[PDB]
Amino acid sequence: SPLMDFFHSVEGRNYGELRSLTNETYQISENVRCTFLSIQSDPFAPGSQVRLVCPCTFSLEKVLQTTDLAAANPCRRVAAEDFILRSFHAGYRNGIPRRTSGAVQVLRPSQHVLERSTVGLVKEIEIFARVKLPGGRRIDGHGAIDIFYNELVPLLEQCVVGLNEEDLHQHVICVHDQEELRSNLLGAGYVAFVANGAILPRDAGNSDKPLRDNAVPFQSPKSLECSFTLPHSGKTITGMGLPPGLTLIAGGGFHGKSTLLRALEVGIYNHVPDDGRTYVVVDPTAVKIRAEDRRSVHGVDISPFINNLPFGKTTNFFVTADASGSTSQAANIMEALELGSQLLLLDEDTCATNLMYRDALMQMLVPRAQEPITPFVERVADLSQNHGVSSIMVIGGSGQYFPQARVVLVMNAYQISDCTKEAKEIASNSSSVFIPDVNRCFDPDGSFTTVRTKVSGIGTESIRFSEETIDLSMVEQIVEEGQVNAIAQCLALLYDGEPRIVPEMTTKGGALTQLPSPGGVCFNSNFSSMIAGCCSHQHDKRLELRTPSCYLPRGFTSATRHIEIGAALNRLRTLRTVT
Amino acid sequence: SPLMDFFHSVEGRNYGELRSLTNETYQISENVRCTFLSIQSDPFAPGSQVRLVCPCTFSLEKVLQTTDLAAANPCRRVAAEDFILRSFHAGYRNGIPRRTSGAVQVLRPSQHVLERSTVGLVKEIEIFARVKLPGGRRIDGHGAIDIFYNELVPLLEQCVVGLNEEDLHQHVICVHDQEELRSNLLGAGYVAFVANGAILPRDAGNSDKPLRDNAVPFQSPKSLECSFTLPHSGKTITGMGLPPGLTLIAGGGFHGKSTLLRALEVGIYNHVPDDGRTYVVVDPTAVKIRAEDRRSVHGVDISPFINNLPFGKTTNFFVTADASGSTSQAANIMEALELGSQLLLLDEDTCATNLMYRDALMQMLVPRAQEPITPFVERVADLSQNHGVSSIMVIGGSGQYFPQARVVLVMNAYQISDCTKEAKEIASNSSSVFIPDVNRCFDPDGSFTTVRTKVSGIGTESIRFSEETIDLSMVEQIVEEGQVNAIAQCLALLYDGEPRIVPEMTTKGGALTQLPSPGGVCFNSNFSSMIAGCCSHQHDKRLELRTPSCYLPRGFTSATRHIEIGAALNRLRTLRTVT
Ligand SMILES: Nc1ncnc2c1ncn2[C@@H]1O[C@H](COP(=O)(O)OP(=O)(O)O)[C@@H](O)[C@H]1O
Ligand SMILES: Nc1ncnc2c1ncn2[C@@H]1O[C@H](COP(=O)(O)OP(=O)(O)O)[C@@H](O)[C@H]1O
Ligand SMILES: [Hg+2]
Ligand SMILES: [Hg+2]
Ligand SMILES: [Hg+2]
Ligand SMILES: [Hg+2]
Ligand SMILES: [Hg+2]
Ligand SMILES: [Hg+2]
Ligand SMILES: [Hg+2]
Ligand SMILES: [Hg+2]
Ligand SMILES: [Hg+2]
Ligand SMILES: [Hg+2]
Ligand SMILES: [Hg+2]
Ligand SMILES: [Hg+2]
Ligand SMILES: [Hg+2]
Ligand SMILES: [Hg+2]
Ligand SMILES: [Hg+2]
Ligand SMILES: [Hg+2]
Ligand SMILES: [Mg+2]
Ligand SMILES: [Mg+2]
Repeated sequence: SPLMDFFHSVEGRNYGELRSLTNETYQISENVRCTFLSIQSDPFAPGSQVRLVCPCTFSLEKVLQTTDLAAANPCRRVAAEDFILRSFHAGYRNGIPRRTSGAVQVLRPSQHVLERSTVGLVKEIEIFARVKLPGGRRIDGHGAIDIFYNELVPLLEQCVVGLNEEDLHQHVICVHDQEELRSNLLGAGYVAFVANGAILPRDAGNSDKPLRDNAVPFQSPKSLECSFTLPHSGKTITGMGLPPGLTLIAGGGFHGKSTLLRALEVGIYNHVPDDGRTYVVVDPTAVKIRAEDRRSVHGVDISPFINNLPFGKTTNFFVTADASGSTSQAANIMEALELGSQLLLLDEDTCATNLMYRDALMQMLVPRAQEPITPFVERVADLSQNHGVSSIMVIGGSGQYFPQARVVLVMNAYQISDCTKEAKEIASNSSSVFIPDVNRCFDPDGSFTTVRTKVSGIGTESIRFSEETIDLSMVEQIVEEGQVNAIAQCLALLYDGEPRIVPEMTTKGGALTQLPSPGGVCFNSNFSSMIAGCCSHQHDKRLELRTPSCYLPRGFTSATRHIEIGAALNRLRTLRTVT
Repeated sequence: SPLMDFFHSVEGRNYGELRSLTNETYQISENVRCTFLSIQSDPFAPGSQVRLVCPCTFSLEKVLQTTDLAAANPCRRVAAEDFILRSFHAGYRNGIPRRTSGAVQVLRPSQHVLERSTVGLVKEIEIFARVKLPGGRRIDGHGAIDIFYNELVPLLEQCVVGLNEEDLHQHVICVHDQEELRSNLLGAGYVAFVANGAILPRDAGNSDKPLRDNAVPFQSPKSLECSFTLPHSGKTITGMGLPPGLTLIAGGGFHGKSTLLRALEVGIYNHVPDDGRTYVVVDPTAVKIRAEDRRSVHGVDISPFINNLPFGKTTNFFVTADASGSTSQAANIMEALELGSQLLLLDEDTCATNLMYRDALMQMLVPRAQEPITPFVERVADLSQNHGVSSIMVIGGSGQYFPQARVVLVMNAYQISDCTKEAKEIASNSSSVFIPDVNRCFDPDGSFTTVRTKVSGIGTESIRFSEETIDLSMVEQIVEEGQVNAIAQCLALLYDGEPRIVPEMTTKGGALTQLPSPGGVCFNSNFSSMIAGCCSHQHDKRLELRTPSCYLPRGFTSATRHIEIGAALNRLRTLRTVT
């Protein structure tokens, strides 16, 4: 009642009158209370931060297993929080609100189940939102009363207090078994697993939802079939297990190779049970590797792939403002290695192919003396045998990886086939360099000298760091705005505590054995250890970092790997590195 | 005086009081008058549209050649307007304004000289801007008086009335000789020309300015050297002329191949005289061709490259919501052909390489029966001999195009070399399908049925069409926001006059012999003829189209080819096509 009474008594008064709200709590329903955290300056501006809280109506026993929240599996807690968020949003599609304003901004999840600051299960369910308070320049009492009483209150009462305890419990189970399966891949002796009956294709070019119509379910070649009995559902699933080493994915155009590789890329994530890619997992450290022309690089050793540059330019400590296709990809590989990646994913179409192979005709035209590039084909075995680093590759034009392949697959009309033997036969009927101990200090002094601040995430595509744009359009395993919001935050903290935080983070990271994953479960350099500290700390700090440089509201952050954090900083154009 | 007096007498009064401005003209200086066109609703909103006018202080005789503006060469008029705009902006860097607010928004040009609605030479110089009128919710009289009196007035008086008549005249000459050279390429028997002494490289990965330091000037191989005496400067320049047919650009990594191809891509444009790429020209219809995964296609015949798709899917009238690498590239090629392109530019790194070639080992694994893709290598000669369509290609991995090549170039440390003979030798020491008469009606009925409007350009990267995002991030010859603003406008007009405009445009386009180029100088289907009408009309209408669906201010539009207009519509996901 009170809040409505309030919005009544201010119905016409001046907008600044709203400031009285700040920090206050209002029962707008029996089950729904509403704290204001912040109040907007004008109606035009970014809305007031709000926190809404309602209670567990489901049983911590059935759903979380443990009696009290602290003792619960963080993976189930995260999956639950991901369910509640989805329910909330679905509530709009089912027209639950008596009135729909569009003044509410709550983070929208992806197909993936991530830890986010948006929905919290506390010791009691809290949701963080921005509400654009209605108001010509005086308060709209009734505009606002609708938002809270006839949009939010019912929404929460219904799709949240009123959530389906059974639906939730099955959501948590599916998410948990996915995590089980991925975190058992290594032990079981695999590098990837594609579950039979999976629906790999998406519904459109700009969709991440499964194909509705005529999707051809994935079926494992009989020779690669694996089984895993999931602990929580108790169900036993079969699929294709890929062993350590080099896997080739071959086949004609439009036969699904890239569609399969994509599912693999995002196999470091758990999905919504009906995503179609559930139980399609890969090594948690898997990195999509691609050419990235024109990107900048600082202090990366790519001499395993590139030597003898024009004018004797160092590849041992490579530094450009304008990468080519081959040196950007080699830089990506070497940065992936430093950040901990044990599995490389490649797709011929986005590869700098001159990096990949060179036929004999070409070597005649352009002899190795004229050619800085050492092909990947001559290094892939080095990486795998000496360093435990596997590769999966979609290939078209060339078959000269057949010899190195441990698995060669052929795709015909979306069907997978094991053609390893035939591959090897064709190979006969025809015709360490890496060092785990990388040398790199991030140089905060050099990197930050031009900073005039503001650090903000821009969609999924970039970070605005002062007068600098960090381009993430080709860091392709970034999946949610919240992740970018996450990256933009250590950056701001990395900068705001400029002197003490870098040595702190770098020391922190050297110590660690386990890094937190995006689903919440918990080769070296100064740089990577720092990065490993960048977000060990951010995860302890529960994903949000209040610093003078950060202007992000509460509840718009999503977990990301340390690999992606390092990904962003590697691509900062002011970046300076040292020894 | 008056306007200041005005902004004084309203200094504290309510913001709505500003509406009195609208449509009024104010002499804020002897040489500078200022019409308001529009006034913002609130201070927060997008600013008031303003038009400022000052006079020719330079001589139409020396600069434009003709006595009166109407009779002047549109290319010189456009170049002049491009100079004045640049001068205006430079005025900020040289701190000309006594006060710099940041409330002024004028379109910023690129390195390229384009026709724009921003600066107009009329029969008298007019500039179109948005000014964010300062104002808590009441007018800022002094905030505003600064903007006009101490920022704009001096700016225009100084870098515009006070422009360097000699600098301008040399700008116009350079631009005109560039246009002369490109529009004489065909006649002279070439397809591209790279002027000796050109500075191809850019200064950074995210810059379009020439490299400052240690740039290695382009030098033509002696065997390809051409000369052209420019009519207006009277200067004679030399460089590399590329003949019709297939040119290969080969060479090691980091040797400048992509840097050269890029200069070629944008060689359909005129640049600022000190750009470094001036007199680096190609066929005006040149199109960069690349893979574009996941894009949508409707009604394109790609059967020259793709046949036998899974489940008997038509390639004769190809239609997906999710293109693969090979079918999107083939679709790009076929769309380019339909839109009139006589010159194809390709770069191995962004190619779907399985489209490009397949080695023998691969054909053993995956026989043609399993392979929908017919390689480009088997079609390039068809295109060139039968249809006059040339190709220039950066290639790395494979040398199987050597046989078809008419010119093979090798790049070593940024030096170009003619290795055609040696290429051919290696080729020996080893080992029509297109139909000009394309069948396609745009179907306005099918395409527009989901439109709930608003059409707006988003940077250089996309168009927002109702609840649809047209993705242009890989239409790579788009160079200015204004071009996107241009495309977004026929779309809105195409839609707003839904019934009568499509048959009108399509008829208009069938009639035409000459299409206007971005610098202002003036294979078939229903679709392309429509497109050729889309912007014959937009150019007559002087680039701006007032329709209920368009909310773009005056003076933020830039010319684009019809090819790019068609480029955008081909990529609309609701697009429906017919016969
Ligand atoms: N298993 C599948 N079932 C149904 N459709 C699929 C399947 N895999 C891919 N597709 C669809 O067919 C198209 C071709 O797939 P893609 O993997 O891109 O081919 P390529 O082998 O060239 O990578 C895609 O646009 C996708 O939407
Ligand atoms: N003529 C030149 N003079 C000086 N630097 C150049 C020149 N051409 C290219 N570069 C620089 O060297 C790098 C390699 O050029 P690029 O064309 O990308 O190599 P690639 O042959 O692999 O395409 C680019 O980042 C560019 O900035
Ligand atoms: Hg709640
Ligand atoms: Hg877990
Ligand atoms: Hg499941
Ligand atoms: Hg398995
Ligand atoms: Hg590859
Ligand atoms: Hg086989
Ligand atoms: Hg983290
Ligand atoms: Hg923050
Ligand atoms: Hg002027
Ligand atoms: Hg001209
Ligand atoms: Hg010039
Ligand atoms: Hg020439
Ligand atoms: Hg190519
Ligand atoms: Hg040569
Ligand atoms: Hg046009
Ligand atoms: Hg308009
Ligand atoms: Mg492929
Ligand atoms: Mg290249």
